[PDB]
Amino acid sequence: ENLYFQSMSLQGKVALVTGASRGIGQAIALELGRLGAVVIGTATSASGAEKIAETLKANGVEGAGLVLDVSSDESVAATLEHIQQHLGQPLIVVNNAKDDEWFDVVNTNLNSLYRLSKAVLRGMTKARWGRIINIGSVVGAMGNAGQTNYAAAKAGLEGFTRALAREVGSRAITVNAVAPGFIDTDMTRELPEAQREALLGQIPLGRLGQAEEIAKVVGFLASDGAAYVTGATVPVNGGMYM
Amino acid sequence: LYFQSMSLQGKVALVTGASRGIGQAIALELGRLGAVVIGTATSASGAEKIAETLKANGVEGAGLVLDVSSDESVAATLEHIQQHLGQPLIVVNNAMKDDEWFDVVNTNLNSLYRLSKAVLRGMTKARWGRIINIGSVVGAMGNAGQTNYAAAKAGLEGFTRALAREVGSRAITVNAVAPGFIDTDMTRELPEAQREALLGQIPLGRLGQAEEIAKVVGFLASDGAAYVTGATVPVNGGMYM
Amino acid sequence: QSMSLQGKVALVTGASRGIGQAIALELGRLGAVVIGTATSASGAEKIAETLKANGVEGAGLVLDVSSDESVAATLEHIQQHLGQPLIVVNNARMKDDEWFDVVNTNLNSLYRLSKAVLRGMTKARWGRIINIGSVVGAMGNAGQTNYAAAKAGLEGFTRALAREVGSRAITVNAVAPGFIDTDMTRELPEAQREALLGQIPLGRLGQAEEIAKVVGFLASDGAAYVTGATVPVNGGMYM
Amino acid sequence: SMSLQGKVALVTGASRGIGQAIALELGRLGAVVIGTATSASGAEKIAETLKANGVEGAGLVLDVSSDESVAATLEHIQQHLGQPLIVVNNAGRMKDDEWFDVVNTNLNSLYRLSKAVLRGMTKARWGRIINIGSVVGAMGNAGQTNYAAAKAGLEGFTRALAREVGSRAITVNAVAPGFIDTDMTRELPEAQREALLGQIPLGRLGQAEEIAKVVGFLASDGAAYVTGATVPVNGGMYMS
Ligand SMILES: O=C1C=CC=C/C1=C1\N=C(Nc2ccccc2Cl)c2ccccc2N1
Ligand SMILES: O=C1C=CC=C/C1=C1\N=C(Nc2ccccc2Cl)c2ccccc2N1
Repeated sequence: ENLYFQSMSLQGKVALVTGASRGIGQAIALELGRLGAVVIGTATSASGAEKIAETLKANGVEGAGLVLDVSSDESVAATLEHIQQHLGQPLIVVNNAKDDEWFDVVNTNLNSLYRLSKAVLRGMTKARWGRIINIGSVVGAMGNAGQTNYAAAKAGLEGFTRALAREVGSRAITVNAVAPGFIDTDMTRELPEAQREALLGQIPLGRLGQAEEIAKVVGFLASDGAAYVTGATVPVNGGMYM
Repeated sequence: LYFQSMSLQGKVALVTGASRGIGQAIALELGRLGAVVIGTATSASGAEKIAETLKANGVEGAGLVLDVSSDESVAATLEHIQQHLGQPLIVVNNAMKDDEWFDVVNTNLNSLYRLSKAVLRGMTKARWGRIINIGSVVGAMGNAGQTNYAAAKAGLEGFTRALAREVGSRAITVNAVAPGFIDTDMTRELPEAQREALLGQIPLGRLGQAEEIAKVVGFLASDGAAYVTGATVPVNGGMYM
Repeated sequence: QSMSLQGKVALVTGASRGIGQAIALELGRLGAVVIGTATSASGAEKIAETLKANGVEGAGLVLDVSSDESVAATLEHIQQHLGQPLIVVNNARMKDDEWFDVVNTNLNSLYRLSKAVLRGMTKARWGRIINIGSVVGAMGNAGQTNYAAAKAGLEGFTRALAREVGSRAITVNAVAPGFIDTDMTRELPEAQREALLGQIPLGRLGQAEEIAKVVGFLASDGAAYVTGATVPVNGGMYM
Repeated sequence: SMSLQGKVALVTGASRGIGQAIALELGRLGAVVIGTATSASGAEKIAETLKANGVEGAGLVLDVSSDESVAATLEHIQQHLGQPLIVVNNAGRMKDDEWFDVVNTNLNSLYRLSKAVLRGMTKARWGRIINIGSVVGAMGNAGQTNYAAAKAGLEGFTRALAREVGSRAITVNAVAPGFIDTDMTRELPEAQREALLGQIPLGRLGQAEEIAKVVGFLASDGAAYVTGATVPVNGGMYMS
């Protein structure tokens, strides 16, 4: 009786989810796991990679926790070479991660997205199928410098994603992004209460978003039903736009 | 567990302009996700076609006649639905010359507003709702057609954003879907040279299928899209204009 | 010298004070003959006085852009007494549901006035239509909804009309101000003023003259390849 | 008012087309103008062009990709001509996979030059930075991708830098041209030219001087409350 929904299944796909040790990234690893995919979650530290592997086992999800530093050509090549040998090619990839800091931050994020994306693309090109999904940063940054950073990264993410989607379309690989708003995370929990209350007041739905609410959007994008969606940045912010 | 977030079991959905193409594909998708579905058309023959189509696909619901330009037709059709089927908590609005753009947008948005306002009582009572507006398909011939398309798209997106702000506190979401070059009876009328030129501008290298719109709509209608509101989701294979 | 509006006639609606006034004077000073308008006869007197006092040939008239009759009438008067206006500048606690009627009314007004002045511009094969958006300041969430809706509608409207009239060398542009020093923004309570200022990188309110200078440029021959554009003048505060 | 009397302006990539038209416009508005090029011959051409138009200034060699060339060229300008408080960044087979490197390079170059001229502008508590985007380069899909990526990057960058430097009364804006007369557009056969013109509501290509006038206005005191903006100068053809 629930059988129509088997077409949203990711049975037989392998998915790589960076920064999967907590919050949004973790909720995504579990959602893709639950949809049937084999899931490799990653972290910068060995302890995070352990936490991921534990978390996956505990939720009945085949896969692994690995260490990955997207700023390193070496770590990227190595991690992918490992995944292909032990688990399969990842055809679903989810990238999750002062006044003057904005430029270096955007420059670093996008050089990282490009490095990882380019590496997983050889596999997706051979398969003539792929899903690349870039997760933007959460709203909350304190003060003007934080607004500048957030807005810059969001503009860069959206133009990048659009462009890469044009570059890889003919190979039936989609490239999309998700732009969260005020989501309940460790980072937003550390905002002082006055600023949390002020952000809520600007959200039409009147609540913070849940990590799972980002993950579901990601899960849909990864499905065969989202196949004509590419180059898009989907905002998940309860109606609060900048 | 994965489908508790996808199911529309026990929801009622109203889908305008459901007699063919995109609207039809959406009626069927919401049906298949478990909703009771009322599809509508401007003519009695279209309303028959809808009801036939629904029965043939194993979907409980109805085909009705609805003219979104008429306060009377709207009030009447809703009354009928509440009495016979339940309150529609999912509503999907689907439905030249140089100077026609302004009237076209004005008419589209007045129609969206009229229908949306009427279904909002029901949603407010339930503290739950999904409104979803479907934008036009790419294909329009010449410069006047481009002006019309680009205006309607900008209007749809601003409108959707504003209504979403207005109704958010009641856990009703309002989103839109902006299709690109989709295979419809209208795009099939395009001569081959123009189809080929449009394809050439689409990174995926193909026209979109009506079902491909409908899946996006099905997702927006789900509980998993609950924090998505005010958004216009483009479904265009990477061709942005 | 090069940015002169010598020999052009300009119509500037809502010109009796603030932004509209500053624009009337700026175009006047650039050499144009200027007709400023107001909803009231007293405003129209004030405009005509203000123009004389600054050495600007033109007139103050009464105009209600919501009325087909007031529009047709005011234009008929201007053509008969002063020339065809080839530069036209449209200037002119809320509840959660008011946005739609407000936008609908603003844009129906822009369309009405724009369509009417277009016959003149078409004859001349030259024109400048310039739409001024509303000033930032609106109180609460309903006001933000309204401001954002009007701004989106202004931009799309301006783009579309620009496509329609381009072949006749008429440009259509808009100016989207931010937090400008006006009578209306002066009456905002201090907490809201302080909060807005804190969000402006330049760290100050904008002056009416600063909007007017942008408008003056758009009206010039040097802005001839600028059309369909909405130019933001907000000290770096975007939303 | 509109005069740039007493200002010094640095204009990169000034040896021809848009950059040249801007050098001359700022010159004619009264500024002292330093135009720059990657080559010594271009720098000669600039200096010749300035003298011929009655504009005090100089032609220098500048490679915006080099920290050394940047530091050196600024040093030279400060010593001989004054601090440049108006800065206009213009500078510079097509494949669908080139967009990233192009944007990464343009923006690293803007950042490098902008950061260097900011000390001067901070000390003066006045400045104008103006970034010129790329005209459309090629009619393919790849030409669209590149064009749209550069433009998106330029806009976000300009917006961010404007937020960073606003308190010091420095404005940062960009100008996004559409189609100007180029070798590429000159070679379009009549049918394709008509179709390109047909996508431009004004029905013509834009002149370098038309970009330059916009720049001149942005540089003036009248544009003081305009910052973070990208002003499109494309005859009504919008593309992204
Ligand atoms: O007329 C338009 C051309 C381009 C883009 C938007 C509009 C437009 N927009 C309208 N509404 C609108 C536009 C943007 C945000 C919100 C709203 Cl309601 C509108 C409402 C009533 C009558 C005419 C209207 N026209
Ligand atoms: O690669 C891109 C494609 C489309 C739009 C923007 C980018 C992009 N954008 C970048 N930066 C950027 C984008 C928007 C706002 C601010 C910045 Cl820095 C960027 C910075 C360093 C290196 C590469 C970058 N690429």
